[PDB]
Amino acid sequence: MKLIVAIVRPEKLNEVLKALFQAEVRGLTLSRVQGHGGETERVETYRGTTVKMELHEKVRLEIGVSEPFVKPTVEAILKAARTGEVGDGKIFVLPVEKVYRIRTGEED
Amino acid sequence: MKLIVAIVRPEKLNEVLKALFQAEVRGLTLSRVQGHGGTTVKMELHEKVRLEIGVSEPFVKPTVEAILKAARTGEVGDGKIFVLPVEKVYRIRTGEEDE
Amino acid sequence: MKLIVAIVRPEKLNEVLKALFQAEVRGLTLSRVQGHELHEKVRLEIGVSEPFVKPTVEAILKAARTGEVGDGKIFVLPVEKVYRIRTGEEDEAAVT
Repeated sequence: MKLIVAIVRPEKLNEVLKALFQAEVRGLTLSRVQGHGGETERVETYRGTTVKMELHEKVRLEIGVSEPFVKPTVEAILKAARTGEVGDGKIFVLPVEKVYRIRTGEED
Repeated sequence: MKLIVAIVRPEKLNEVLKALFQAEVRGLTLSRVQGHGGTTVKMELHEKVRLEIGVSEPFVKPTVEAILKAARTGEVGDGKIFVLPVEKVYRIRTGEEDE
Repeated sequence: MKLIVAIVRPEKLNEVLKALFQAEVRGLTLSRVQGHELHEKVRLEIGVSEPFVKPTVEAILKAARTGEVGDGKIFVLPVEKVYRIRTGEEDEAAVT
């Protein structure tokens, strides 16, 4: 299956989890990180020009999803997360060799 | 190579760490993430320690087994392990590739 | 499109963010982690397209090496797809 990793605004988090519950995607982890979207060129007297790179509070979700659920998950997220402004986040779909459920001690 | 992402109970982090070392495993990196989705406790998020071992093909099963052994408790919320492909892993200090 | 996950020293964070800025990276996330007896480290995650992978690993290696143990590691992973949330556009359209 696949491992999805999405960076979403913090204020947009519940809107995302609500969307994910509706999509039937129960079971994921999250944590805050710091992300980057845009900059601003700054010219000055001392050492003139300097490029300001801004980092923002963001939430990284890491859902593991079966193939039939990649499109639903991504869609649910793009929609639940979109704002239209700079810094809305990003989604990555990654290859997952195996996924063991520590409990049972098996896969699935 | 492979990158093993282990999501375990903070309570079992120590055993998993002991099991992974008696199994010759370093380079490991970890952090805190939270799970979602006579008395009772109940929260929306559950504390988990997220391990992250980059490993060689030989020790992929040793790592995964050491972890599955040190983390299983039979209770829901035990966590999971993702074995993920890795195309090329470099060591910043010396600049290597298969280690 | 690849996913580059790099673990670097706190003290060498800015030097890399600088090097990545020059590598033409325009999107990346970072968080604090502990390497391993635990040590303080910064975990960076940049999604980059093929043309820039080789160049980005180099910019990091140069920028994060001090010689001592614990400089960190750089992993390169396969990415199925990348979506810029703001626009919904895939991969390259979701980079730079």
